Amino acid sequence: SVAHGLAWSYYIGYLRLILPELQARIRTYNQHYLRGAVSQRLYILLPLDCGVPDNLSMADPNIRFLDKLPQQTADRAGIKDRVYSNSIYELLENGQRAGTCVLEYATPLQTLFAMSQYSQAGFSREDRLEQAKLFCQTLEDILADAPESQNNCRLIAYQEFSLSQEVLRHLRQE
Amino acid sequence: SVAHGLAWSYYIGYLRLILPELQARIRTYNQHYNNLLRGAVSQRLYILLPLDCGVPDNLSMADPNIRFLDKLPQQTADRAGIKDRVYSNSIYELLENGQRAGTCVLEYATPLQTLFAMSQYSQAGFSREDRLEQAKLFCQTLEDILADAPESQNNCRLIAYQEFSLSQEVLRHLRQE
Ligand SMILES: COc1cc2sc(C(=O)CCC(=O)O)cc2cc1OCCCOc1cc2sc(C(=O)CCC(=O)O)cc2cc1OC
Repeated sequence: SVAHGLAWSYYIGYLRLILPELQARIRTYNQHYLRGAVSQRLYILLPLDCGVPDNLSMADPNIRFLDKLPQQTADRAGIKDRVYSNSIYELLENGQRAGTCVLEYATPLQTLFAMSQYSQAGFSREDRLEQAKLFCQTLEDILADAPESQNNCRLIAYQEFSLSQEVLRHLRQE
Repeated sequence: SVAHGLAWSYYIGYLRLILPELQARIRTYNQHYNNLLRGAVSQRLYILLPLDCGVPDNLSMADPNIRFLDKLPQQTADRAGIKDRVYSNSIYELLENGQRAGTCVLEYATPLQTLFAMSQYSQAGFSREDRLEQAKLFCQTLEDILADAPESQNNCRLIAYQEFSLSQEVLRHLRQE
């Protein structure tokens, strides 16, 4: 139930607010500059081990930062012009650019990791994998009822390895 | 359980990352961006915790005595693959009988809106009548976590309430310091 609430909050508090505006941001980026073009959809990394690093090129050198997408702003809960920033990455395969996409980790998975570390959270490391799977499954179930959000994102769940090959397999499915 | 996880995530995923850098941003605003003739913006993030889980996006709509003054200088950090993820926060003037009674950084705890949404959607398996108990649990859990994070606890103030003057609610907390 910790993961059930986290998935509902990740959707209500974030995905619901950025995914309807994402297509236009990507088109605007591609207009100023097929595979050369940044692919559509937010690619969401879901490591079931709940390991969320801040730098992607550290996780896999074949994932290289290209540019920041133009930021989205909106008045949110008293924050005037709350800023939504997203990053574009190149995916390399044997020294060649094989794909370009908007990529990030689902940050609530780091909450599961931290809760399993802190005694006061009353959350055991033995329950973390089941909770990570439930977070992913709940997010999939919600997105199945939100067509605008579902078509604007791709869920990349995995257990450990090549992170770029994991992303490319999803990118090549289209 | 839903609210227990939401409070832990609001701390781990947000407060833990902005509260250690807040003091410096307020001091910078006061030294270089604040109107020369104005009083200093108070320290600490004032977090609104409406137990009814009603989270509007515009504060002057909730109470006309809460007026937007300026945005604090933004904080940036590489976060989970987002290069220079931006943290923006807003400064408000609190009016009492037409005049300035206080100036502070203010916002709603957005996870409370998740409780409201879940109580509405059938697929969330969260009964309409469960909202208040979960809102109270969110606030209590957040208070418990902050009691173990010294810097963070000193960089924020929790404003929990049931409905009314929202500006008077904030001023009572501002004046306690
Ligand atoms: C209100 O609920 C959420 C809001 C956001 S905003 C967000 C991002 O902007 C993605 C990048 C990041 O985590 O910095 C993720 C989430 C997840 C949310 O739900 C997960 C459960 C609650 O935990 C968090 C609460 C907040 S509140 C927050 C804010 O930026 C405050 C203003 C706002 O919500 O727009 C970030 C988080 C991040 C959280 O977990 C990662």
